[PDB]
Amino acid sequence: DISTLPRVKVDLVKPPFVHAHDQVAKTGPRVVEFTMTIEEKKLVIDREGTEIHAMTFNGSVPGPLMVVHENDYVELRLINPDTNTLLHNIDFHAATGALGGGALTQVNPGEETTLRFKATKPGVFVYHCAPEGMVPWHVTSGMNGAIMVLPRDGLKDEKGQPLTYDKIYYVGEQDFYVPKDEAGNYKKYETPGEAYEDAVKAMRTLTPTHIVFNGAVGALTGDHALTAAVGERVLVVHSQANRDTRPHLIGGHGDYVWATGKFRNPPDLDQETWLIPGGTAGAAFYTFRQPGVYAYVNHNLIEAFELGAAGHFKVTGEWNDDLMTSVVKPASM
Amino acid sequence: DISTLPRVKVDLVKPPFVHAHDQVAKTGPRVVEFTMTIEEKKLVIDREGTEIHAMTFNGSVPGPLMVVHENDYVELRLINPDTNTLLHNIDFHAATGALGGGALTQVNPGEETTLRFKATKPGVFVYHCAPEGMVPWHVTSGMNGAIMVLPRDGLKDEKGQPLTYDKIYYVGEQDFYVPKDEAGNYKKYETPGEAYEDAVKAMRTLTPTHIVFNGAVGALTGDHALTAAVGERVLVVHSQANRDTRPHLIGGHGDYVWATGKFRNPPDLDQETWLIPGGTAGAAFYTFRQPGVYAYVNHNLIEAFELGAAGHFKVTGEWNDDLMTSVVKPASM
Amino acid sequence: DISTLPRVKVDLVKPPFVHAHDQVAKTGPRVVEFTMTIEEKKLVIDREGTEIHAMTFNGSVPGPLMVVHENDYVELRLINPDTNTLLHNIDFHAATGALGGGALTQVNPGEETTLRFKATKPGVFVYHCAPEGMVPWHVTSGMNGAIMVLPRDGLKDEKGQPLTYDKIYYVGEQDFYVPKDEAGNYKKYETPGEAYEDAVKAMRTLTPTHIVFNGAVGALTGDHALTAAVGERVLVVHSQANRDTRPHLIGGHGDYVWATGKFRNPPDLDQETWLIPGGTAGAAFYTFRQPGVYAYVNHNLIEAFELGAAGHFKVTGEWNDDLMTSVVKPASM
Ligand SMILES: O=N[O-]
Ligand SMILES: O=N[O-]
Ligand SMILES: O=N[O-]
Ligand SMILES: [Cu+2]
Ligand SMILES: [Cu+2]
Ligand SMILES: [Cu+2]
Ligand SMILES: [Cu+2]
Ligand SMILES: [Cu+2]
Ligand SMILES: [Cu+2]
Repeated sequence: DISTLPRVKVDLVKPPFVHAHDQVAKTGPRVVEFTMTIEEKKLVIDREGTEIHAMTFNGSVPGPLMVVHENDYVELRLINPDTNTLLHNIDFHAATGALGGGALTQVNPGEETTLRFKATKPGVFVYHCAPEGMVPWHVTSGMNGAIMVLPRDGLKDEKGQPLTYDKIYYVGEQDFYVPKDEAGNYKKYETPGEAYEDAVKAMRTLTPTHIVFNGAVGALTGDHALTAAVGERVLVVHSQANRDTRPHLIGGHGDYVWATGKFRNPPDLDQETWLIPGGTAGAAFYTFRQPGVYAYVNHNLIEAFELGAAGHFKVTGEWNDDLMTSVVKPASM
Repeated sequence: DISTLPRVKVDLVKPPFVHAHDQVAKTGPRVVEFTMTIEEKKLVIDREGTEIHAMTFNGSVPGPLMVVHENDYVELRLINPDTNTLLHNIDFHAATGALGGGALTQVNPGEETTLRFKATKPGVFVYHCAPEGMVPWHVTSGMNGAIMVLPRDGLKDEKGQPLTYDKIYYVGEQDFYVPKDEAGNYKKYETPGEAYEDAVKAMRTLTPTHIVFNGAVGALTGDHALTAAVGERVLVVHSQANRDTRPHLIGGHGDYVWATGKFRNPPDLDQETWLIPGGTAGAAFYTFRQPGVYAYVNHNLIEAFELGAAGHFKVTGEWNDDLMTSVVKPASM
Repeated sequence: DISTLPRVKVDLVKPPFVHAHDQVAKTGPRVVEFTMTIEEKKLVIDREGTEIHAMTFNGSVPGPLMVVHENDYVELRLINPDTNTLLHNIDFHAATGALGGGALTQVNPGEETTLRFKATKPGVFVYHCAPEGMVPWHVTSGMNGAIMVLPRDGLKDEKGQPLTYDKIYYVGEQDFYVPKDEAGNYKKYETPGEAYEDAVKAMRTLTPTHIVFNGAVGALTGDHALTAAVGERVLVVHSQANRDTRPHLIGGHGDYVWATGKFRNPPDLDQETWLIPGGTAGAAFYTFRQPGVYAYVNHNLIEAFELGAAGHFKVTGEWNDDLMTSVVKPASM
C-alpha cells in the first residue's frame, strides 16, 4: 500500500550538478516527490549570439537530473504556467506504461498534473517531452533530461565489488536544428510558434547546426569548468535524447562505462570512447590520476570543436611523471 | 553425408509475421528448404504518394524472416522471373564463403539457382542482394531481409536459464534515397533503370529521404499495428542492412537485448534504447506489463516521426496502478 | 626507476602491415622507443585524381600501428621537419594526462620532442594530432593512427583461454571533407593553408566526400589486397579517429570482436557487423574457413562502395562444400 510508504521531497538543482542523494539506500522504498516547472524561454546558444526558443524543464537545457533508487516510486508534479504558449507532457524512459507517462501528462498552459511511476529497473534513463505530432520539435528544442535509478546497494564493478563515486556530474548533450536563410544565416523568431514553421524542414536535413553541452557552446568551460582532484572518483552521466554521441575524456578514460546506461549489466572497462545511442543515457566512472586541464567531448571532433560538443575539467593535485613525462621538451636542434 | 539428413520445406510468410518454427529443436539437423521469388515492383512509401521501384525478395520490404537452428543447412531456391529487368543475387551474413553466397547466386531475369549453406553460428543475421558494382542501389531499393539461426536448445538469459517467447515479430527498417528536383520534389520513374540514373547522387548525400518499417510510412499502425497481451513475452527482431538504427519501445524496455544479434553472447538487460549497426540484425525480448498503445521507433525521433521509422503495438489487458498512475489528472487549479 | 629498465628500439612499418612483436611478453616491462617523422604531402585519394594536402605521421594515412605490452613505457620521438608548414602534436588515447600528450608535444616546423607515457590499460587505441583550435582539421587531413597495448599474457577469449593470431593487419579508416565549388566539383590547392580556408565549412556538413581505407579508394585491393590461408587466424585492428564505422567481413564474421577495443573485456562472439565509434580503435579475430575473395567494408554500403570504405582479402586453400555449395548453378530452365 503506497500510502504507508515514506514520502521524501527533493529540491532539484541546475545541471551539471546533481541533487544530494545516498548511493546505498539508507531507507526502505519511498515515494520521492519532485516538482518541475516548464519554461519556454529565449536562449543564446553560441558565441555569435544565435537565439532559439528553448522549451525547458525547470529553466535549463538539459532538464535537471532526478535521482532515486530501484523500486522507489517517482511522483512528479509537472507545472505548465500560463506564461507558456504550448501544450507539453513528459515521457520517462525509466517508466512502464502510457508511453512512459506521456499519455497521462498532457498539460496546457495554466495546467498542472501529478504522475507516479515505480522505478523498477536500475540505470540512467532519458526523460523528454513528447506531444503527439510534435515530438522531435519539443525534444530538439531542449525539452529533455535524465533520471538515475540507483541499485539499492549502490554501483558495482564487473566482479561484484562496490564502485563509490566522490563526485557526480550530468552532461546533457543537445542537437539543435536552427533554420537558415538561403545564404546559410540563422534565423531568429519572436515566439516558439513562429520558429516551428521552419523547424521540420531544418530537422529533416538530419544535420544539426549546433551540438552543445549544458545548453550552449562553452557552457562547461571557464568559471563553469567541471572540477576534480587527483585521486577522486567521478561519475559522469551523459544523455542524448535524439541523436548518437561518442563521449571521450581527453587525457583520461572511462574506467567503468555503462554505455547504454543500465546497471544490471557489468560495465565495459578501460574505454577510450563509447557510443551512447540517441534516446539513451550512459554513465562513465573515472578515477583521476593527473592534474591539469582535460576536455570532455563528443569524439566526432567536428561536432565537438566546430558545433559545440566540448567541455572542460580542471583537476588539482600532483603530477605523476611515471604515468607521463616530457623527456625532451619541444625544441629545434 | 547431407543426403542422409531429413529435408523440411518451409513456406514463408509476409513480415512482420514469422513462419512457424520450434524454439527448441525437435529433430536433429535438417536441410531446411526455402524458395524466394524476386519481384521488382512499384511501391508507394509515404502518405504523399511517393513511388519508388522496389527490388524485393518475395514481394515485400523487408524480405521474409527465415528461421532455422544452428548446424541446420539452409537450402534456398532463388527465382528471378523474366518479368524482372535486373540481375540479382543473395548474400547471407549467416553464411561462410563466396561473399555470403553472392558470388554463387547471380541470376539474370529468367534464371533460378539453388544455394546451400551450413548455419554454423546462432543469431539473427541480415541477408541482402549485392550485385557487383550495384550493391547499395539494390539494398536501398529494399532488397534485404533477415534470417534467425536459433540455438538448438532455444534462447537463454544472462545466467543460462531459458527465455521462451510467446510471439515473434520481424521489423525491417529501410532507408530510401528518393532523388529530388532542384526545389526538393521527389521524382517518379517508369522503370528501375530510369530511377538508377539519379540514385548514386541521392545515396552519396548519406541523408535518407524516408526511413520506414515494413516498407512504408505507417505500415505497422492501424489495422496492421502489432499486438500483444499483458503478461506475454515478445521477441522483436529488427534489421537494418545499410544504416545504423536505435530501436526503442515507447512505454516499455528491452528486457533482454542482443543489440548486434548473436545469441552466444549474454544479452544486455533493461535497455531503454540500443544501437543496431547498419549491416546487422538485432533482437529484443520484452514481457508486457501494461495494456494500451505503444509506439516502437528508431529513437532518432526525426527519423521516427518525420521520416517514417515508427510503428505501434496495441496491448490488451489489466492496467497496473502500482507500476504507473495519474495521481492528479491534468487540470487548471 | 625507469632508467634501470631495458630499452628496445622499434622500426615502424607502413600500414596495413604491423611491426614485429611478441603476443606474450618475452621480457619484463621495457621502454619501447619509437620515432615518427611528420610529413605534409599531397595525396591522390580516388580514381578521379582528387588531391588533398595530407597531414601524416611517418608518410602514411593512417599513421603506423605501434605495439607494446601493458605497463611498458612508450617513448616517442616526434619530428616535425622544417619542410612542413604547420605546428603539430600528438594525443595518445592510450595515455593518461596532458590531453593524452597533446599539451606536451607541440612542435613547430624544425622542432622535435620526446614524450614518454606508461601504457597502463590494454587494448587498441587511437592516436591523433590535436593542435588547439585546429583539431578536426588535422585529424580529417589524415593525421591519426593507432597503438596496440597487448596484455602481457597475450589475448584471451570469453572463457579465459588463449587467442593467438597468425597474421595481423591494421585498417585505418579516414573520413575526408574535400571542399566543392557551387556545382559540386572538388577543389585542389597548392598548400595546406590554402586548403584550410574552405575546410571548416566542408567539415560542418558532417557529410564526408570520401571514406577510405589505407589512405585512398582501392588501396587494399589488387596487388595490395590483404592475404590469408584457410585455417589461419587473423586479427584485424580497425580505427576511426573522427566518425563511426561498422566493419564487416563479406563472406566471414568476427569470431571474437572487441568493438570498442579494450582487452580486459570479454569479446563479442560471432559478430556479422560491429560499431566502432568515432574516436576509437576496435579489433576482430577471425579464422578463415573458405578460400577465395572477400571484401572487408564499412557496412554503410554507400560509404563502402560509393565513398571508398572497402578493401579485399585473397584467401588460398581448400573449398568446404559442407559449409557452402551451389546445388544448382544459375540457369534458365
Ligand atoms: O581525445 N580527444 O580527441
Ligand atoms: O520513447 N520514445 O521517445
Ligand atoms: O556483407 N557485405 O554487404
Ligand atoms: Cu514540450
Ligand atoms: Cu523517448
Ligand atoms: Cu537485387
Ligand atoms: Cu552485407
Ligand atoms: Cu597535425
Ligand atoms: Cu581524441
